[PDB]
Amino acid sequence: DQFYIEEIMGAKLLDFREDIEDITESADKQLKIRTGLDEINLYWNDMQFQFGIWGKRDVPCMLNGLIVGTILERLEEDQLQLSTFNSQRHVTPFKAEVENLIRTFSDVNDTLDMWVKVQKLWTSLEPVFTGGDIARQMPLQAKQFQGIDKNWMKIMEKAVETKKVIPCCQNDMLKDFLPDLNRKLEDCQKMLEAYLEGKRKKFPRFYFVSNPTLLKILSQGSEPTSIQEDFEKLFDAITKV
Repeated sequence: DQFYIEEIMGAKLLDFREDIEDITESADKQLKIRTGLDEINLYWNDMQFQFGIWGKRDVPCMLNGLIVGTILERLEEDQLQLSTFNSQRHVTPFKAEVENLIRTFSDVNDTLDMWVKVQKLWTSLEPVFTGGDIARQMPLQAKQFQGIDKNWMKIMEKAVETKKVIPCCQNDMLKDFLPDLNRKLEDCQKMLEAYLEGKRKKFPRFYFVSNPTLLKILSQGSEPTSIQEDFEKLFDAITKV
């Protein structure tokens, strides 16, 4: 990075324009691609973090991302762009950076997915054990659900502490818990069928509805919102009210 115009002509410009040229159009396209990585990094480190909370009705708050469609889709063409660059010949430098970047992106996805799925399971089972009688009548898994409530609240508070979902996913302890919690919640549903049959009896049309969607229907948590997307498969022709 240290000489004078004399020295660059010292190497013959026309004779070595082959080499200098390969580097020149290379370098201009490298400016293009380095921009393509810079600005995407600037945006992707500074992402939106807006989340929708179920409610504050206890000490903790439980939340979901209602923008996650944008996350997923823009992620998809992100990795498309990154592979598109890497496959091309003139992409020498980025390998050290880009792979790490892609790795994080790839990894964060499946962690998020597992997490949100477990949330849905929990988001079905909360109103079940609010009622007194059913909680009394089967104490064992009710206390098992007290345990999962403790662990789940701990996960939520760790996420609250982080303030950013990417370090939140980077935690390693989380990954062990999530699928075991999933399996246990399947066991809890396999306890709850015995009440589902009676609840189905109390109103006819639920016979033409499956189990987990019936749980979702029964965990309204709201007058308008929860059932507004399900009128179709419970009556003939009505869709909005």
